[PDB]
Amino acid sequence: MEEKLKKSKIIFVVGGPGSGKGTQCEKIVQKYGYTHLSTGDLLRAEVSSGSARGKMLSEIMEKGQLVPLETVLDMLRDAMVAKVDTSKGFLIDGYPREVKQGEEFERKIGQPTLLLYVDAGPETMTKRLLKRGETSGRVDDNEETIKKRLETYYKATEPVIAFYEKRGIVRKVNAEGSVDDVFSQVCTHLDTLK
Repeated sequence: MEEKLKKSKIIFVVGGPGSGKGTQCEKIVQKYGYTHLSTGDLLRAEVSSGSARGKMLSEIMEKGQLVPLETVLDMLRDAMVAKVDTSKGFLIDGYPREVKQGEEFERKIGQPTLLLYVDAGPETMTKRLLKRGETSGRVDDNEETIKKRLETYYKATEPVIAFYEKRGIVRKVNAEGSVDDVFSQVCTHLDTLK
């Protein structure tokens, strides 16, 4: 299972909050048939579970503490193994988030074959974020999250990108345009896969 994983096709999809990285991922899975994994999607399902894991998390969260990187990575390992005999590839949404977190993933799971960098400029993600707030009921008064979420991304995230191009695996998509025209670009990179 060490090797079966290491040879698996792993694509990190990294980009700012509101860059449109989920929708892209959902078109990849429809096209390509890859396995699409979001951390907050695992987190959510863990919680619902009622696992002993699902509960340590719930409770550290409700204290409003930050979830620990090894449990997140554990969670992710399990889910990749569980699909490894059957899957075409793994699609990993918003991850890493911190350079050392991309370090932990290669050690404990496997190397990424590709890093999909969904690049959108600031007003594009902010907008997309304003609209997504209405869409969910989020009463928010403040641009303290938009503003702050963005800031933290450029701060922690944009340095994953630099770590990555050293290895020659990053491929950037301009994320302005339709979902179809951004996806058009994704196809390009996805095509040279394997």
